Amino acid sequence: VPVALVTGAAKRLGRSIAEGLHAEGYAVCLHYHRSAAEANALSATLNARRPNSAITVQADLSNVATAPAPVTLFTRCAELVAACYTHWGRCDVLVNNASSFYPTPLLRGDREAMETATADLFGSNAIAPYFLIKAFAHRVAGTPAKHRGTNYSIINMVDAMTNQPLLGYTIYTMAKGALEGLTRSAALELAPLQIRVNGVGPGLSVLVDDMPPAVWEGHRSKVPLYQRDSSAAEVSDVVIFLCSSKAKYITGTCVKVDGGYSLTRA
Amino acid sequence: VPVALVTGAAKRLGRSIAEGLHAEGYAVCLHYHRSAAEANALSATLNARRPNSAITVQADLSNVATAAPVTLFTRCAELVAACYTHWGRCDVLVNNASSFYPTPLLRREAMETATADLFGSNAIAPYFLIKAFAHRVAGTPAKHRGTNYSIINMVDAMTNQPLLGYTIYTMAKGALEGLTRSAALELAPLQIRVNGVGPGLSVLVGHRSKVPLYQRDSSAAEVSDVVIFLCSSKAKYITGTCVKVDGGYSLTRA
Amino acid sequence: TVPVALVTGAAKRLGRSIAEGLHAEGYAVCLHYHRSAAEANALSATLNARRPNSAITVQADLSNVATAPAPVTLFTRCAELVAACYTHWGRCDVLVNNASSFYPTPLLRREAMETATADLFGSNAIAPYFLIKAFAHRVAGTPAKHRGTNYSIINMVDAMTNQPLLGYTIYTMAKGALEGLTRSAALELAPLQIRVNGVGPGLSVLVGHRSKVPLYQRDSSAAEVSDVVIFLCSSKAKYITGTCVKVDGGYSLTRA
Amino acid sequence: VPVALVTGAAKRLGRSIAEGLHAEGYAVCLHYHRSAAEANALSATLNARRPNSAITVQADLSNVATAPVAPVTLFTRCAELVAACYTHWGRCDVLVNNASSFYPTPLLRNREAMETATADLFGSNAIAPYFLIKAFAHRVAGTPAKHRGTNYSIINMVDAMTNQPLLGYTIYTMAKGALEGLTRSAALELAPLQIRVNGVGPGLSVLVDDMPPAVWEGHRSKVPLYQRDSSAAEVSDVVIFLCSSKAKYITGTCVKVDGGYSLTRA
Ligand SMILES: NC(=O)C1=CN([C@@H]2O[C@H](COP(=O)(O)OP(=O)(O)OC[C@H]3O[C@@H](n4cnc5c(N)ncnc54)[C@H](OP(=O)(O)O)[C@@H]3O)[C@@H](O)[C@H]2O)C=CC1
Ligand SMILES: NC(=O)C1=CN([C@@H]2O[C@H](COP(=O)(O)OP(=O)(O)OC[C@H]3O[C@@H](n4cnc5c(N)ncnc54)[C@H](OP(=O)(O)O)[C@@H]3O)[C@@H](O)[C@H]2O)C=CC1
Ligand SMILES: NC(=O)C1=CN([C@@H]2O[C@H](COP(=O)(O)OP(=O)(O)OC[C@H]3O[C@@H](n4cnc5c(N)ncnc54)[C@H](OP(=O)(O)O)[C@@H]3O)[C@@H](O)[C@H]2O)C=CC1
Ligand SMILES: NC(=O)C1=CN([C@@H]2O[C@H](COP(=O)(O)OP(=O)(O)OC[C@H]3O[C@@H](n4cnc5c(N)ncnc54)[C@H](OP(=O)(O)O)[C@@H]3O)[C@@H](O)[C@H]2O)C=CC1
Ligand SMILES: COc1cc(Cc2cnc(N)nc2N)cc(OC)c1OC
Ligand SMILES: COc1cc(Cc2cnc(N)nc2N)cc(OC)c1OC
Repeated sequence: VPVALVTGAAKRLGRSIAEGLHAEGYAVCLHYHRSAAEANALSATLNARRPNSAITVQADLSNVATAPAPVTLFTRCAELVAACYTHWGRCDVLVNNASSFYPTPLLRGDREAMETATADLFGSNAIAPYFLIKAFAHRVAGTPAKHRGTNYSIINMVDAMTNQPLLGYTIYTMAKGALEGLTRSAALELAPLQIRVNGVGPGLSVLVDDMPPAVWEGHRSKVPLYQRDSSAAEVSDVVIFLCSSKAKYITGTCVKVDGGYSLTRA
Repeated sequence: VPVALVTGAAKRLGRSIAEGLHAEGYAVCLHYHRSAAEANALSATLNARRPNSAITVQADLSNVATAAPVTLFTRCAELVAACYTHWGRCDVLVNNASSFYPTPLLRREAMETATADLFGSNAIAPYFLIKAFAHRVAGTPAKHRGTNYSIINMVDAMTNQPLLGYTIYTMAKGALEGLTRSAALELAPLQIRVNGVGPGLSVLVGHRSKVPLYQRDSSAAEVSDVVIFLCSSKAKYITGTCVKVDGGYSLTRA
Repeated sequence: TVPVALVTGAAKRLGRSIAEGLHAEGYAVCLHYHRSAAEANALSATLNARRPNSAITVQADLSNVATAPAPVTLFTRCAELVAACYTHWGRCDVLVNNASSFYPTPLLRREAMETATADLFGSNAIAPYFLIKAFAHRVAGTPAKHRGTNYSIINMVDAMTNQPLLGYTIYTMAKGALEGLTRSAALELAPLQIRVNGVGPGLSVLVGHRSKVPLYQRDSSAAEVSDVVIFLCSSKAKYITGTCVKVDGGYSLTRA
Repeated sequence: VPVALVTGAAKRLGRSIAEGLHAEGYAVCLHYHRSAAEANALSATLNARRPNSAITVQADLSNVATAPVAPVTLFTRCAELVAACYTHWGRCDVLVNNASSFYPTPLLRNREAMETATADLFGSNAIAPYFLIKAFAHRVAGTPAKHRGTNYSIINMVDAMTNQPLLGYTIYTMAKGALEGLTRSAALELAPLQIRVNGVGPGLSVLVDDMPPAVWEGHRSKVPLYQRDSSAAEVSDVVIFLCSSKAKYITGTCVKVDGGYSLTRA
């Protein structure tokens, strides 16, 4: 029974990914930060379909120390991987999906929305993924060859549109650039242990409708294929395929799931 | 029952792709140039597992006239037509056929045939085939159209790090990548997806020890399986992108 | 010592600004043209007036077709272009593949399909290939002691081809081939110290669309592009090779 | 008389860049961290060539708070660097993010180390550049249009080889990917103020030889053009050109100065 750890698994794409892996027979460690209710509701459904196929772990992946001596981001990340080994004795798949997304304009007490944004955006999107990968790799390396899984796979959720940045989202964009970098570096270094590291880059998926309907139809109509944002499955299915043994030769690459959005120009 | 046209389907990757699509329920038009025996043997196997699930069509995809003189465009249209004539539809196109040999820049008509052969098979033919494919979908009344039109271009994961002496081939692959993006954008309104699959080193005829993952060339399946997935309805949101199937080779340096 | 530059499609717009730019650096210039005979000759006169014997003009169709005398092939025509530089000045230091046909070839909605393909693919890709091969043979054939010290080939590419212009498939394909040529030629010709780079304009000297460019909200001047070509040719850029420089004012960073 | 701020200007490429800009008529603020002697020696030479054409500011660009005389954050330290240009000369026209730590952070084959490394590598190569750009931009924005310079230019020192990562240098590679991201995001957002943001990516320049001669030669004989590492001028001259008014249409692009190294494969 293979195990998958999905960060930010409570809802939207993270939920669809977790559900997708679960349908392939995976036991799933659903990580969450604030969405406790939703995470627990998802665990219940999965555990109902298949007894002992889901657990829930809470963690702030922001680059800050947590409350008692203080706990570092690294420790918190190691604990996430450990929870998989403690409960099921293994961890075969890692999906770095958790991600903060809000503006940090280069143009205009207060240093709160200053230092906290950097650590939140950079930690969730890049530093935490880094530590999680190290921890994941360490556990594989420590396992005697005779007891290793046969299909280790790490998926990093990136962004198909960062080459054409969203105005005002500099740190987020910077953070995603770092994640792409991690994908290539990790793929190369972990190749001898047969651990594949790839990336999935959504364009517009399950677009949040907290705006005037027309403005919302304005965004989705810019996508050349279907003139709409994608469903969560349209993205999660790709993540699932990259984790399958049929994709065992793919590593170090980023797959755009954007319906041709990146091919547009103003 | 959906139809797939695979150029250069007789052996190696082309064969594995055809076999892969066939296992998903597709009727397959196996294209070939010189490999007549191999192509016919493959059709027999597929037709034996499922009656009327395979045919074979011969064509030179080089940018020249043949058999008054028949142009490359006509030959390409005939390939697509053969699918409509036999089965009444064509849902998938896989531009896999490709010549691959050196054209050194440093030491007559031997290059004249090389240019048209390498550029035709790898880029010009694919262009005409897509055009023919798109014309046929457009001409079909909306109510009768298939629900999963997909075109796959076989590109190269290593062309950003060129193989010494293979300029025309490398140029041709660059054109094919360009075709993938342009076609994806123009055919989007008809729900025709256009993507690319880029192998690194697959089923070699030394250097394979330098592939970071497994330290070997890939099997044909390790590549064909990706082409199959991109054709599945699960991948319906993917278009205009190239997927590397190279085991991390493109991440290396000298 | 006066170095020589061959600039294809040098009669007007960017090609002319490139030729003028190289000429102001002391280069003797071979202005190639196809149909623009009058402009090419007027440009030669100006350059030859400023500096005697610093310009010549040569005519050639760079389309992938055979012309009548055994028909003259595109390769031969390209070799002749490079030869004209050696015949007149005894050297060829810089090659700028600038000539380019640009019109739609829609996928949706006969003689023109065959002539469009060879015209767009030849001018934008096959001619540049043959020209580079011819340029390289001549350098290779020249005894080491006699070789120039700054061999540079510039390919005019396109900053926006990753975000294709709707309906321009063959042109877009041709530019992709040219980028491929830039990398392949840079690698193979490195032992001979011949550098091969690319310059990719976005919107330059156009004949509401330009208001979409992030920088200045306008199309560029010819100089704003040619000056980059000139710098990449300078000895100060002797370590750059196999790279494409976008000169687009951030246009490629936009999205619909 | 235009002003240029060059971080990590004390030696090698940073020096060559400062010297390059100085020869074009620029007044130069030379930043340094631990190379005080070399920085002061460089200031002396430049000031001897042209009185009052050079100053020096010390700063740790690592993502950590320092000890004042309430700690001082990285952001404040960055604002102070830009401020020093305005205080001394009343202007700042060019910013060159050159300062950079570069050492291994392995994923495998293995505390205080895995803490300070992250902030040092990520701060110097990405977080500091972000804050510096932000500070530079408010400064231009706060200047009345009539008093603005006519050629604002920011150059970020990136890496031509990060798409083919150096084994074991994950954080560094991740940091460079963030920097590329910053170059595109800033270019787009600062375009209305006519501030250009570009990248220059060296391959092998002035290679360190703390290794056997053969190993050093090996690395050098892999560069296709000349079979050698570049001189500092071969790189700095490109930075200087991108800053010239002749390059006023270039923005958001990265220029490789690698002699074809990125075109190679194993
Ligand atoms: N959807 C889209 O249009 C696009 C998505 N992507 C990428 O795809 C992935 C998934 O997309 P989507 O579903 O929209 O993502 P969401 O924006 O919904 O965020 C996913 C989860 O990340 C968690 N999270 C946020 N910050 C932190 C943090 N500080 N520490 C720990 N967890 C945190 C949250 O969990 P919780 O609720 O428990 O707090 C949140 O539900 C993301 O990585 C995103 O970057 C990229 C481009 C476009
Ligand atoms: N295998 C690899 O390591 C790599 C492969 N690729 C790409 O993957 C694809 C498949 O790879 P692979 O199986 O090795 O390909 P092959 O080299 O075996 O060629 C495929 C087929 O193309 C057909 N073909 C060649 N020239 C022509 C022509 N002038 N007109 C019509 N058909 C022609 C041949 O068919 P016939 O026998 O009937 O004449 C041949 O069997 C190719 O497109 C290739 O470019 C890219 C990088 C690496
Ligand atoms: N300007 C722009 O906005 C952009 C330009 N570019 C590229 O920059 C380069 C220069 O741009 P621009 O000045 O606008 O180019 P032009 O469109 O003005 O064309 C340049 C010249 O190419 C020559 N030419 C065209 N077809 C042929 C052919 N069949 N055989 C021989 N010569 C031919 C013509 O010469 P003649 O008059 O003598 O017949 C023409 O004057 C081109 O390569 C273009 O692709 C790329 C993106 C944008
Ligand atoms: N040289 C090469 O082969 C390559 C260089 N590059 C990039 O080019 C740029 C310049 O190259 P190079 O001259 O080799 O750079 P160096 O390795 O010599 O470093 C440049 C300077 O950065 C400063 N620095 C390092 N860490 C910090 C920090 N924590 N806070 C403040 N300053 C710091 C140091 O200044 P001080 O001495 O005062 O402490 C150092 O002298 C760099 O950004 C590098 O990443 C990229 C690829 C290859
Ligand atoms: C194209 O414009 C927008 C696109 C998106 C999509 C998006 C992009 N990235 C991430 N991480 N999440 C998203 N929802 C989100 C937006 O903001 C809600 C946009 O408007 C500024
Ligand atoms: C290819 O291997 C190496 C390459 C480099 C180049 C290099 C790469 N990045 C930076 N910032 N500086 C450099 N000198 C530097 C090295 O030294 C640590 C290498 O290891 C021997």
